[PDB]
Amino acid sequence: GSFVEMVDNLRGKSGQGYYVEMTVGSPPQTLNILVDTGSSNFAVGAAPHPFLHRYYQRQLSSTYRDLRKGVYVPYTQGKWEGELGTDLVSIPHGPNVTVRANIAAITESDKFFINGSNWEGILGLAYAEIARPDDSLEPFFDSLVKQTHVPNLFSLQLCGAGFPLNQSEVLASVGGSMIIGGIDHSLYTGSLWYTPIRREWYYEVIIVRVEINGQDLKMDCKEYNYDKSIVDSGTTNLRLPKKVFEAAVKSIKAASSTEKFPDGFWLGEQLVCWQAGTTPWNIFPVISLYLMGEVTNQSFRITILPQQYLRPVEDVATSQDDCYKFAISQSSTGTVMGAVIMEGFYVVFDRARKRIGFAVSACHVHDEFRTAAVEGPFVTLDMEDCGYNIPQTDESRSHHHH
Ligand SMILES: CN1C(=O)[C@]2(CC(C)(C)Oc3ccc(-c4cccc(C#N)c4)cc32)N=C1N
Ligand code: NI
Repeated sequence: GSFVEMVDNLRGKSGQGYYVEMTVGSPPQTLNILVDTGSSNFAVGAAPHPFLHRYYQRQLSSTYRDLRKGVYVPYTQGKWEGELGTDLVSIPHGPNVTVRANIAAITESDKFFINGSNWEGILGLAYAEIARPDDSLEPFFDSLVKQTHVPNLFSLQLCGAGFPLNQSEVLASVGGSMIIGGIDHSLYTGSLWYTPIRREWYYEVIIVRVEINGQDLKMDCKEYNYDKSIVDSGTTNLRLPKKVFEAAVKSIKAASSTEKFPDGFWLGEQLVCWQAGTTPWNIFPVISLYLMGEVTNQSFRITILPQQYLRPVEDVATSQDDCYKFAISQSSTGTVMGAVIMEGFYVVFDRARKRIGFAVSACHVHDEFRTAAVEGPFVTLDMEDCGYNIPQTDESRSHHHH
């Protein structure tokens, strides 16, 4: 249970995702690649772009093969598109292996790359079902497992930033670990609790109960998972379905009511500040998500602090103060357990056993009074079904699955 070579192999800027160094081609071309458990394509910049210092140069790789097939991926924000191919891929601070993987060479994009994020591509770690153009394009991790003896599991320790902050002109640097093929016991303390992967597409899970400062939201538990709940390293925020979001904000507002913040703050569109080191953490409540256990009628809770859901942003004009962004936001596409959740925990994506593990992270930000927690079991006599069944479209139904 020791993977020293892979510890601290993640970097990034606060709110701009976590990336790992990868190489593509022969000889190896190094790129920084966003670690994304919310998608399933390995897609890299492969042409000049204003926000790229470098890109994958297929012509420089003796081992590159063109698959003679394009790929077009639109999404809420924008789109990326390009050409499918294969090449040799490695993770220098990962397992000592080289695999031939599918690579989408991004030739055109809109609102995909971010000025200053320092990443040039994305590593989709989710399952084939949500790969583009379709589920026949083998995702990277599937290729890695099939071609090597690497166990079918990876784990993520995402470590958040906190004041004092080093720089005023740039966003705070973040670090973390992606342990490929194993669990590193130095990265967590206490018990490691597992929730089932409901279905292998996204890393979909089931939330059975939500509490804000020990107070049950008392909603039909299907609301918590409408229309899905997923664990997504490629989302910064904790994102909650509309109804759940409104209930949560109401509760957090009430607990923090000694402070009257502008509406902009609760919408995540405006910072709030206190004098250096005087942030009244104790007025903000803890948030507990109870996740379905491996055992029928059991659940466990993961509990996060305001240190997780209030993101530090050092203002150039207000460098004397500690300023924060509210990082819980509304969703119309289900619960997203993003960096806000993951930064409290060491998270084990146990694909082999169709389960996700949570333990208290050795690097989570806390204070002397409260800690992020993973606690269980909680037993519920005749526990309800909290899963939502997404209405089946004719187009989806018409697909064959040979
Ligand atoms: C929600 N989500 C996405 O929209 C997506 C979809 C896709 C097509 C792979 O493209 C991107 C590109 C950048 C980011 C991005 C940009 C800035 C910060 C962070 C983070 N954390 C992530 C996220 C994504 N992947 C996920 N999981
Ligand atoms: Ni058929």
